[PDB]
Amino acid sequence: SQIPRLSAINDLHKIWPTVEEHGAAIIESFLSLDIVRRLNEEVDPFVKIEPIPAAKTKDHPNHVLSTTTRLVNVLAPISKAYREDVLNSKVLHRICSDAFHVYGDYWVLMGAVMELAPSNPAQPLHRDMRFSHPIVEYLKPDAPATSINFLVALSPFTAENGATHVILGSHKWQNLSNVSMDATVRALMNPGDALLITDSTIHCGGAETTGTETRRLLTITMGISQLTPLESNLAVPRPVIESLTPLAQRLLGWASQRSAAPRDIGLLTIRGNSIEKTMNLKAEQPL
Ligand SMILES: CN1C(=O)c2ccccc2NC(=O)[C@H]1Cc1ccccc1
Ligand SMILES: O=C(O)CCC(=O)C(=O)O
Ligand SMILES: [Fe+3]
Repeated sequence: SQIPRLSAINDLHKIWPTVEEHGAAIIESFLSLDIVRRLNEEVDPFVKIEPIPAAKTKDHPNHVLSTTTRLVNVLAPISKAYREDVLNSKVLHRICSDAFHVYGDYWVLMGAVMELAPSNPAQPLHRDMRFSHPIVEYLKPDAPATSINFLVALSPFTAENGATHVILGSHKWQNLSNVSMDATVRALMNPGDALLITDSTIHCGGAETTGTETRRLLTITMGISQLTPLESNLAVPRPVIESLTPLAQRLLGWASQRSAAPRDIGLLTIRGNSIEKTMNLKAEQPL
């Protein structure tokens, strides 16, 4: 029983309901091949100079990822394609406003390119967020998902090169005795396709068995604005921020945020006024 594959345009309204039901879905052509090309070109060197996740020079080493994983986040200052095309993706936002309407505004918890070296082993089956947001474990099991993860293929995902594994329905599992690779299916994707899961979906990167291919993805963890992002844009240069749309600015923490509470008093406000209003933050200004 395989992962449901949906069209990004034809099937748009069906994507989140599918994920909310089965815990994963494949969005075909989530990003056009042109945007994939530009993303790749724009991140390439930063991937090449990224060290091992737990590198001794980092003051927040990542000990969980394998030393053959490279992860580069805070993509806005690196990539025009990301901060213009990806952050304003209309598919991304209809899915996110579908999934999060119960909670209110959403933003990027983390936008990151992961490239896995040849023969990178499968990851352990996991739920995301358990090394950053322990509060999530304390949610009632039927609480609506507070973050979701777009795993976007920047190169081909094949069974042989390590395409991600998911366990269908595992986002509703409380008893974990059922957990094992036996229960998984694969996300077979062309570049630009995206695998979409929730923070409860049990999944892992697969084993790279060709010993040659280098697999690369863009993982966009979108979450309610009530949860703190894994990454900071505080250091992104103001001229970059002001080149963006207001929507993009909000997604990066450069705007105030709102809950869905009918009388919402808002998040990250300043004496009752927004960040952008207070700071007179320009938008969509070219560089
Ligand atoms: C540790 N870890 C990340 O680094 C990560 C990377 C990209 C996007 C999300 C993300 N979030 C996480 O919670 C996890 C995923 C994980 C990976 C291997 C083993 C166990 C868990
Ligand atoms: O490598 C993959 O395909 C998935 C990686 C993943 O799920 C994670 O890093 O949390
Ligand atoms: Fe993961």
